Amino acid sequence: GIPCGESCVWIPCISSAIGCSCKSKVCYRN
Repeated sequence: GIPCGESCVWIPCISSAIGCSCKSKVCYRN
């Protein structure tokens, strides 16, 4: 539920591997 800080506006988040999901061009985690 909390944004990981990384945005997937054009390119997917690199730190997504920690459990981040792309939402509204922003990667969130829990």
